[PDB]
Amino acid sequence: MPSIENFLAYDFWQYDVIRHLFAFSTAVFLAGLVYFAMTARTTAPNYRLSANISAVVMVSAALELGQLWLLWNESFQWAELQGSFVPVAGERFSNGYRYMNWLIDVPMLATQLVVVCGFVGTELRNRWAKLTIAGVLMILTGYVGQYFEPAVAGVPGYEGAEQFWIWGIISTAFFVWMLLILANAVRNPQGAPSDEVRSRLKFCFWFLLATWSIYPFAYAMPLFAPTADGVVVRQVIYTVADVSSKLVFGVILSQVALRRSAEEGFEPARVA
Ligand SMILES: CCCCCCCCCCCCCCCCCCCC
Repeated sequence: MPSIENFLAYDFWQYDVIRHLFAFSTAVFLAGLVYFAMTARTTAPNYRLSANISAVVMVSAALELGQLWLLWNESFQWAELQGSFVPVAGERFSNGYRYMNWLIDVPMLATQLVVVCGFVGTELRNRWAKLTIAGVLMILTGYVGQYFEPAVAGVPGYEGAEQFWIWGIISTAFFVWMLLILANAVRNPQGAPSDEVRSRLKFCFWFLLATWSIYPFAYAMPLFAPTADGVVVRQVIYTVADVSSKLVFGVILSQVALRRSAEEGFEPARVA
């Protein structure tokens, strides 16, 4: 179904800002690829998977925001007499498109935290399995919910506003399940981590919780019946969430993985 973005006209500034958010984000994630490539070589073999997962998330995210950039350009047309970008008939832009690549991002971001906690073999795979089940169900139920956001925003001729709350609350339950799995992981790190590593692992959990929590906030923006300006704010919120949850989290986690590597006597990690 059409997202709230589809029912508004945008002045040049509003349209161009949002276009730049998508382009800039794509470029930043691609650049992140270089950092994770370099950091992988200095990480111990037992923690290198985390850096590799960050690379997978950067490519997933680049394609996410790349697609939003293309859909944004294709879904609106300059109307010279109005001096505004107006929605094209038969072309629907939706943030809902981002949900598909979340199927990669969410389980992977969760799993890489578990990897740096130092879980291996069956214990790692059990947690990956549970995080993938919870994560996929969170995203699918969320997707059903956001399908009805036009009705929530009071866009005339749209119904099913209750679906937004039903499936939103269901999705939130799956989110909490994921957070409880991860809380358990960071509370019970494997090996003999320093007090510094234990504290930094908990930091990583709470940073994931904080940045992930922005996504339900962006989900809820239709409640505020936004104008074009509110849509700009919503896409800024998503950009902060995307860059913080994927790249900044990735960098912070990579530094904990390097510390664990150094503590365990991996020389290239000590040198770095
Ligand atoms: C110290 C190691 C040497 C430096 C490595 C840095 C090289 C860059 C990272 C490698 C990634 C290149 C793979 C290209 C695929 C990108 C996908 C494009 C999506 C649109």
